[PDB]
Amino acid sequence: SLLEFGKMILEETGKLAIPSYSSYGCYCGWGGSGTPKDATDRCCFVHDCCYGNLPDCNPKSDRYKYKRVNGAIVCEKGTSCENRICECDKAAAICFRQNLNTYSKKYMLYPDFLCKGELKC
Ligand SMILES: CC(=O)Oc1ccccc1C(=O)O
Ligand SMILES: [Ca+2]
Repeated sequence: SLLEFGKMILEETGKLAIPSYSSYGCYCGWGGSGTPKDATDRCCFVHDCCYGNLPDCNPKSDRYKYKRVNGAIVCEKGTSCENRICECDKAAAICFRQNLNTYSKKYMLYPDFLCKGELKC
């Protein structure tokens, strides 16, 4: 759920999910169109696509458990949905940490009219 995802983000990047990753670019948060603006936005695109592969799961509200084996994120056994949601979130958190160096505040609160086109998952 968003509760675990937000915590994973904070632990990984030192940034709070809201508002650093909730209105960034075209895909981070409310958002599903246009060309991703930068690496971080591409992380969100992939994350959206990952959730899209789970039509009969509820990733926003279904809670999963994860532990940290030293630095590594390890998803603990749960239902099939919880397992797959956790893997989507883990990937996004790592993607965010890998691209922190290019995170740009100019993409915060990005207006919707600047998100143009389509990218197919
Ligand atoms: C669901 C929502 O509106 O906000 C979020 C978007 C991305 C990551 C975390 C959150 C959140 O609310 O915690
Ligand atoms: Ca989105």
